[PDB]
Amino acid sequence: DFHVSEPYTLGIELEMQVINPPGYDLSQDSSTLIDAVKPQLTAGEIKHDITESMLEMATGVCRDIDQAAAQLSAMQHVILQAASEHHLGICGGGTHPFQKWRTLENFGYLIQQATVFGQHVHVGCANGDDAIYLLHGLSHFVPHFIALSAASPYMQGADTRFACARLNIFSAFPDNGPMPWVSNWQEFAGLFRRLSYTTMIDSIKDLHWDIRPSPAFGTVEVRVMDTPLTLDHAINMAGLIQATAHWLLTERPFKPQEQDYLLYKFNRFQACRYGLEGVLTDAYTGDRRRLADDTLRLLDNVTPSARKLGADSAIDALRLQVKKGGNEAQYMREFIADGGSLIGLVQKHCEIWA
Amino acid sequence: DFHVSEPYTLGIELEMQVINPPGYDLSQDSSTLIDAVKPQLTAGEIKHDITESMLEMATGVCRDIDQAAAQLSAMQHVILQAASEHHLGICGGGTHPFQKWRTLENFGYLIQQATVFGQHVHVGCANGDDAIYLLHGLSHFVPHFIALSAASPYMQGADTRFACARLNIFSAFPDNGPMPWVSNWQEFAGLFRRLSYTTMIDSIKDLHWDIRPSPAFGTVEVRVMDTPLTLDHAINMAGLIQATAHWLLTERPFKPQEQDYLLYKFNRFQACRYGLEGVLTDAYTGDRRRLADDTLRLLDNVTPSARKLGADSAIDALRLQVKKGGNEAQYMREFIADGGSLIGLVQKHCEIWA
Ligand SMILES: [Mg+2]
Ligand SMILES: [Mg+2]
Repeated sequence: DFHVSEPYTLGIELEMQVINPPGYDLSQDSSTLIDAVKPQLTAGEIKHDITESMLEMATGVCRDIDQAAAQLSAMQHVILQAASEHHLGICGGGTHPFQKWRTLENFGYLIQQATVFGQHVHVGCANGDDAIYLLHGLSHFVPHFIALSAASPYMQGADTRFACARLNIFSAFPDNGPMPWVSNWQEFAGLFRRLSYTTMIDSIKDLHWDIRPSPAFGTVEVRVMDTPLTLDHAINMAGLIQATAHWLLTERPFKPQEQDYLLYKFNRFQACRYGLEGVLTDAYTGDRRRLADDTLRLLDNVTPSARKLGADSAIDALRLQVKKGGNEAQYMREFIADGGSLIGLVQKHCEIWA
Repeated sequence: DFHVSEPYTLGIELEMQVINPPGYDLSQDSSTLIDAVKPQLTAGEIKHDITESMLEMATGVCRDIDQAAAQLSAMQHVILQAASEHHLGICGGGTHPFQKWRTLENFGYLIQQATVFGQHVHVGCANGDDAIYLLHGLSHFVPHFIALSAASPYMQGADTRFACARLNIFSAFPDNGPMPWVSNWQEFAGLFRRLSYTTMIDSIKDLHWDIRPSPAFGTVEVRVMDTPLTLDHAINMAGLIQATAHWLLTERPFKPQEQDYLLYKFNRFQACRYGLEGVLTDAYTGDRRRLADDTLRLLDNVTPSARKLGADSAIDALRLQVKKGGNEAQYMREFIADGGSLIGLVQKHCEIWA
């Protein structure tokens, strides 16, 4: 079932907040911005989501982060243009810091909390058995990815004490968290066949896993990241995932087993609550490594791969971020301790995107 | 180790709501009520929890639903008198229809939520391999237990659209849901040794699974039901659960396997969202049976077990419930569609408890 990709190919989706410049709440009509924009587009796709306070931008299939980065700018330039003209703003962030409130029948008040904004990264694979191996490998660094990209400390007017609270709002859905264990593509096809016997699942797109394979695009999509405040930070996470994927498939450093996932949810929570401060627990021995120490280990491990792919810039910047500093949620909170308001925080994010 | 128990013994825990009679919000001062009641007990305990809007009442080790009924009647006569003379009222339901509000370091805004009320039922086992087997059998019927006992359609003044919304507020904890697979008691001690390598867990009380073996008490505890509106419905559920444990251990319907749990979370969502109207899906054949229909199968199957244990009155009352309508949450909505107010709802609920 698996479309064949040039291995290590890259694709980025970004879910973008649309703002309203007086009071800076979430906009009501982004289908007027999106319809203004499409005409003037050269590279990429801009898509309509459901609540009309979101603007998805996506690259095409990219051969490295330079191509990705410049497709992102070609969309940004056009977006920021038509935004001025409709007196609107655009920013990232995993949540909007203060906005309050047929898929409605199925899920009720679960889809009536914060509307929520993520970055997805696609990586190309040769055959699909590789895709499953890669998925398992990338699942070991889901905490790392989350903590490098956390950008959602504020929900519904208040500090949640989480670096990433965005992911919490998906947790009562039956399909949340890690993909159930399969060992190869034959078994994955078996899993999807059985899951789809339910009323709730008709397609691959209906399964909101942390990491899921796309048969159609020939990829593995990692979906845990909050939409970041800036294009550089998005590109840096894309490079890390590309580079990590290359390390895994090339050097094959793991022999993945079902018992690896045992503490998946405990480690994933640690990265959401705290950040790079979160504590990782090994399933088998119980040895615990601080998240920050362990992402330095990861950035070291994937440096050779990043050089071959043209993504050394990205893991150079991430190493800076970890060694002295933190995620974009940490810095949102320093802004507030300087007597800033939440109305002014969102405004500074609209500007920072540029 | 697994304390040896007389097979099919019964424990009932009931978390009750303590109410403030003018405006019918939850009271904050329910431990002065408890301390008036403790001395006058001839059988069973009463406790406080972290907020003092809850009153835990637990039977001791009982031998049938008649012994359980008797102690719960005896505790209740004494609490109805201690609350009457003390300006407070008592009711059930898994959620308060409109209440708003050290460990808030660990979980933040997640425990700063609606405080929720549940009924737990322990069933005793001889060896601790029978517990693992019993747990896997009851897991098949979690959807049914929830659908039958659902009593939490309103949160924060609004209709969630769910039968049981109480179970959603736990979904963000990494340990929510089903216990990860083990095939026997030796494997279960391995599982627990590994889960406890984390900061977040030291004892068994810390793991908030739907069904959970208690080695100390020598039981399997099912933990998914909302506190019902009356003691009779509480007892009928205990009766069904004990009859079901007997049928399972005695006739061994199932050869349990990890792949049996594939659709577990999809099926329990259906029970939470819809009533007995939820549809249950078989992991192997993809067969869809409506939940009201499958609860009648479960009722017929455990009829011989229930008769033997003196709980045949409970499965007679539940067959009635399944045939002529549905759960307490449904009848909560009918009171509001009739012209009722949410304050009147809680007041009616204090009256039904007597
Ligand atoms: Mg995507
Ligand atoms: Mg309990």
